[PDB]
Amino acid sequence: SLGAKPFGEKKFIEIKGRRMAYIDEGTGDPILFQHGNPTSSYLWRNIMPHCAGLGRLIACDLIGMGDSDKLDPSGPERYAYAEHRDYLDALWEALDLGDRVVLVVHDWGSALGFDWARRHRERVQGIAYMEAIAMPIEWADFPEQDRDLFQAFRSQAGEELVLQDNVFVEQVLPGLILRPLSEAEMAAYREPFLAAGEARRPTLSWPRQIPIAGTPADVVAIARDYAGWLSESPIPKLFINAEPGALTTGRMRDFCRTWPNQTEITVAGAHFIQEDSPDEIGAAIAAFVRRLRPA
Ligand SMILES: [Br-]
Ligand SMILES: [Br-]
Ligand SMILES: [Mg+2]
Ligand SMILES: [Mg+2]
Ligand SMILES: [Mg+2]
Repeated sequence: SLGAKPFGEKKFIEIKGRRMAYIDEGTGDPILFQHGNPTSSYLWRNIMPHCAGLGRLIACDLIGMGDSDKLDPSGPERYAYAEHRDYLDALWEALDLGDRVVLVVHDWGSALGFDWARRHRERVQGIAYMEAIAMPIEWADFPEQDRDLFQAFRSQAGEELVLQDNVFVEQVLPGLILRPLSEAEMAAYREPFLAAGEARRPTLSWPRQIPIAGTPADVVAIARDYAGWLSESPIPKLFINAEPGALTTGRMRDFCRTWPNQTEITVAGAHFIQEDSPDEIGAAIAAFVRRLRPA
């Protein structure tokens, strides 16, 4: 169902001097849920219950996000993709996941998840994805309604828009959920970014990392790598499509529909679809996991 209550309490692990937070409930092979920008593990709160009894349910908060520690010094060079991967790879190793991991990913969580699967293919039992960064794109592929704002985040205007005005959290997030959020839900997303300044840097560094029109070249190369691999991988996949959707539409959606060994369902939503159709999403992930883990 819908609801504002988190799925569980946060557990903490020390990673490279910083404490990272994650939800970890149940037992069995992992079903790893990874949020993107400007969210946290909270994004999956109404989806994880659907997998009760199917495995160890885990949802990690990326560095500087959710209840994971902020990095200091922080500035324009902090929280780039590579730095996030460095912290997340270490946390996932620390969690002792074994080799039958089912990844459930969204947004930057999909870029990080796809990248890790390419690099640990024998340990991935299945991949469920939605509103993902499935390949490098062009501005023409970006949702029309937010094109100017994302170009502004990528310009020097980004610091005022995000560090001072907190626009990713206050405008983009609610703007890409079809239903109105309650104060408790909005408070849960605002919490890590309440303080003006560098505390909000992760929500500004992330849009500056999207592989668009070949820039930044390093992330474009990384996405090109996992896109090519996923398109040829026999790993079971579940494509949770959205209507109207946002990022995984047009060319990117056509590309994803070519991936092999894939099941598809479509749910109502824009970008943060977990807030609009959690039960339909959770039920399909549960059906997928039951096929992968015949009891
Ligand atoms: Br972003
Ligand atoms: Br570049
Ligand atoms: Mg500490
Ligand atoms: Mg905090
Ligand atoms: Mg389009």
